[PDB]
Formats: sequence, structure tokens, C-alpha cells
Amino acid sequence: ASAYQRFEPRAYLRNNYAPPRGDLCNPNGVGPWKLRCLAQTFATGEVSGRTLIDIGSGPTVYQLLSACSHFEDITMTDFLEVNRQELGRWLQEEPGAFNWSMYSQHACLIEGKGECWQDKERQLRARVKRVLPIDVHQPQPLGAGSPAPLPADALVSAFCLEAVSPDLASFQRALDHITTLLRPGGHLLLIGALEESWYLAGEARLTVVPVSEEEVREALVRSGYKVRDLRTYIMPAHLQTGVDDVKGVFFAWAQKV
Amino acid sequence: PDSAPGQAAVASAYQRFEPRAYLRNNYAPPRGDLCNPNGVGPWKLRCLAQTFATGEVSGRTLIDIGSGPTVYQLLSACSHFEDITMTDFLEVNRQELGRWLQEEPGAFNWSMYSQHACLIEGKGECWQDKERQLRARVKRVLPIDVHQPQPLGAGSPAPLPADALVSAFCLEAVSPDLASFQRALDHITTLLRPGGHLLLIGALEESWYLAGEARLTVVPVSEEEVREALVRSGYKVRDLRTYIMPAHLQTGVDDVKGVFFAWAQKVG
Ligand SMILES: Nc1ncnc2c1ncn2[C@@H]1O[C@H](CSCC[C@H](N)C(=O)O)[C@@H](O)[C@H]1O
Ligand SMILES: Nc1ncnc2c1ncn2[C@@H]1O[C@H](CSCC[C@H](N)C(=O)O)[C@@H](O)[C@H]1O
Ligand SMILES: Nc1nccc2ccccc12
Ligand SMILES: Nc1nccc2ccccc12
Repeated sequence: ASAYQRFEPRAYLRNNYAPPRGDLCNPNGVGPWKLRCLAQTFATGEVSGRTLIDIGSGPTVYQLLSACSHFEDITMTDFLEVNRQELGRWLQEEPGAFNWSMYSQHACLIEGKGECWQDKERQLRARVKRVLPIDVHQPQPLGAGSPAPLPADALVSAFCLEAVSPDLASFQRALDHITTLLRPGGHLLLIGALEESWYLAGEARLTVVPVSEEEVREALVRSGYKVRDLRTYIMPAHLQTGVDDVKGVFFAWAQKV
Repeated sequence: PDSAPGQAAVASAYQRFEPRAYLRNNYAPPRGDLCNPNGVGPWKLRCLAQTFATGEVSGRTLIDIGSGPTVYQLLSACSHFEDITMTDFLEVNRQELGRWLQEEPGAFNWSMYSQHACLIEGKGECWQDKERQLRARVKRVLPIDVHQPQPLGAGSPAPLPADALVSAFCLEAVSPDLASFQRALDHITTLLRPGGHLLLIGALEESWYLAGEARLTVVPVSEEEVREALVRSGYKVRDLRTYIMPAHLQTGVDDVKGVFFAWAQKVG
């Protein structure tokens, strides 16, 4: 809550999206694994629609690279102004923006349609219509008079809920809150840390609720989802680096029903 | 007739060849735009990748003939040969490769071409690994003159004879006429082992191009002239494809009408 007030976006990016965790060359790393889950999922042609919302985007865009070719209206979100500012720096190709081009290139590699990475970034930048504040603790996380088209055909969320929740029930309630944004029959792609209890973002020291795969699954069910897919990536030693205590990463593909 | 004079004009004219200007003219946009799949860059990379993907072109050693200051022509090749020789007539080109080999920032940036080859080869290789492997496999950069019967000189370093040759936009760009072109092909063919493969890329119906102050003379050749010379030199032609240069890529840096790609195997 107040902890997120010290949250340094550049320190978070550095910690998680620069070497070693950001080395995309080795297929056995977490970056490649995440992009694979995303790419494979959309390549099924079963997650489709006009509008999409990314929950708790932070200062990162990688989580939409494969998504952006299946949704013409994309909304990004975060609780922090500084994170929203950092996104704009990349959306507007402004000065000092974070360099996502390695991830773009890899999404292009993985998707295998021979797309160049610049075309990919262009499409993402074009389809992102708005960056909005959000609080998942609020039963109406986007507030009242939201410019975002509701309900969304699909949701994506990476490393948010467990990271903003003191315990299971809060995680459960947060999942309930975002779920109200999703149209019935719609899809949620959810990615997150497994059995993590803290991580660092510069001066900020954030508390995390350690969750298991089974816990994640049960929560989705409780929230009204059929779980179509749930995979775990176990975190190799070399990617365990003092910035946190994550044990694995989960990917869930859930369908509101 | 007499070979010496034409060859002499050629040598003379290349003394003004400016590598950076050439790089800019041909490998920066619009020609360097790899995003449009209908462009010449992606066509060239595709010819090479697809050819190497047959698994049919392999061995220990490969020689690139008239590399100039470019490396794109070896990106797909380099997973198939442990020993690669690069070559050029001009020291300033060889220096240019020097800069890239040393991975200096001053170097021309080939990373879009590296990524694009990774993209179409379809193995999910990252571009940094592709580049690191090319840099490792290039064992030497040698002077070369294709008008000499021994284009590498006598008692050359190169492992001869090579298992394969690559050559891009060299032969036609340094030959005053068809008979000169044919002889240059004969000369480099002495470096290839029998049963070896030659991958040849070049300009079709071009008579000139610019490389700075350098406005250089090229023999215009047709696809059929290229086919006959390969046969004349003892190759079976396995593949010969033509790219027609789109109007928007016809930028006044040359009068090229198209580009040819040939896969030929030396008889024996
Ligand atoms: N109460 C709240 N409601 C919604 N998002 C919140 C929140 N409190 C903090 N956040 C955001 O949750 C994010 C967790 S980390 C950023 C994750 C990013 N999507 C990526 O995958 O790396 C931070 O950006 C943080 O600012
Ligand atoms: N007599 C000769 N024998 C062999 N190469 C020569 C030569 N005279 C000039 N060259 C080289 O022929 C090249 C033509 S430009 C082609 C460069 C590169 N292979 C690419 O694909 O773009 C220049 O590098 C030029 O210096
Ligand atoms: N453990 C963890 N927390 C937040 C973001 C991450 C991104 C990539 C790997 C691990 C992460
Ligand atoms: N080197 C060269 N000469 C004429 C036409 C070209 C077209 C595309 C790449 C290189 C070319």
C-alpha cells in the first residue's frame, strides 16, 4: 500500500528485465518461458475479441506483444503514476524510454509469422488507446466513469495480485474485483510469482503472499473461471538473485463462465 | 583480346570505392528495410536460408568471394561451416570487416540482418548467438583478385580446395565484359572442390552503381548469360531465381533491373 510509494520503476525493470532474468538468448530462462505461454495461447485462435485490459501493467509491455495482434482496443493500467509515466515514455517513443526491443524480437521469433520487431512494436503502440489508474482492492477497480470499454473481451495480468495482497483471501477478493471487468465467456491470462514473499524495487521493499499452483487454481474456480491451462516454471538457481525470493512462475489461462 | 586493360580500368575505379557510402546505398533503408517481405533484403536472406536448410550444402570450409564490407551473405551459412574465409580486393573493405569482427561500436551494424536470418531460419536462435558464431567461424580475411588464375595468390592461407563458395555482387561488378566475367568465374572455380557448391547472388542488367565519388562500371548480364557461364565453368545448375527490382527500390544509386540467385554444384 504505502510500500508501493517508494517503488522505483527503473530499479524494478533492472531487477527483472535486465540480465540475467532479461537474457532472452537462452530458451530455458523465465523470459522466453513467459513469452511462450503467451504466444502459444493466442496462437490457438480461441482468445479473441475487440478489447483487452492489462491489469497492473507496471512499467512493462512484454506481456502484450503476442496479445496485440488479436485486440484492436487495448487498455493498460497501474496503481502508480510513475509506472504510468514510464509506459508513456515507451508508448510515445519519448526520451529515456526502456528498451523492449529484445522482447519484441523474441515474440516475433516465437510467433513464427516472419514479422519484423518494429512492425510488432508499432502495432502494439497503435492499439494501446489509454493508460489508466487502477486499484484491484476496489470492487470497481477502474473507478466509476471509466474511459475503458466494459466489459472487456479479455484480461491479462502479470505479477500483480499476489504482489499487492497480504494473504490468500485478499488475493481472492482482488481476483473477484478484476473479474467484474471481464465479459462472460471472456478470457483471463494470468501470470505470477509462486511461493514468493518479498521482492525489492529500489528503496521499496514489498510484501508478497506466497501462493501455490493449487491455490492459484482454486482461486480462479472460486471466482467463476474454468481453468483451460495452468503451467509452472520452476526458477533455476542462476536466476535466483537477491531481488526477491520467488520459487517458480505460474501461467494460467482461465475462462469466465 | 587483351585482358590487362579492362582489368586496369576496374582496379583504377575501385580506388575510389567508399565502403560507408556503399553500405548506406545498399544496406540502409529503403533497400535495408527488412520489414517488407517483398523487398530485396528479405529475398536474398530467404534464398540463402532456404538453400542451407536443404542440408545439402555442407562441409568443413567455405570461402566468400569479394565480401566487400558486408557479412549478411554468411548469416545462414555459418551454422554449416566451421572454417570460413572472407575476402576482398580492397584493404579498406577488409578493415571494415576488421571493425565488425572486433565488435567495435564504430562498426557497421548488421543486427537487423542477423535478427531477420534468425527469424526465417526458424530455430528460435537469438541474433547475438548467430553473430557470435559468425565471428568465431571467420578464420581469416584475405586479399583477392578474381582476374588472377589463382585469385588468392600462390601458397595462400586458405584451406584449398574449399567445400563451398559464396559470392555476392562481385563478379559482374568487377568485370568489364562477358568474357571477363566468364574467366573470373573460371578462376574462382579452381578454389572449389569437385562436388562442391557455389551460391552466387548478383545484379541483373546493371551497367553502373555508386559508392561515393565512385560511379563504377558493371557488365549488364541476363539470367541466361549467368546460366551459360555456370555451365561453361563445369557446374550443374540446381537453382536459379530472379528478383525484379521494384520501382521504389530503384533509388538512383544504380541502374540494376533485378537480382539473381544461383545454386550450382561443381561437376566431379
Ligand atoms: N492496490 C493496487 N491495485 C492494482 N495494481 C497495483 C496496486 N498496488 C501496486 N500495484 C501494481 O502492481 C504491480 C506489480 S509488478 C508489475 C508487473 C508487470 N505487469 C510485469 O509483469 O512485470 C506494480 O506495477 C504496482 O504498482
Ligand atoms: N579484381 C577483383 N577481384 C575480387 N574482388 C574485387 C575485385 N575488384 C573489386 N572487388 C570487390 O568486389 C566488391 C563489389 S560489392 C559486393 C560486396 C558484398 N559481397 C555484398 O554482397 O554487397 C567490392 O568489395 C570490391 O572491392
Ligand atoms: N519473481 C518476479 N516478481 C515480479 C516480476 C518478475 C518477472 C520475471 C521473473 C520473476 C518475477
Ligand atoms: N551490391 C548491389 N549492386 C546492385 C544492386 C543491389 C541490390 C540489393 C543489394 C545489393 C546490390
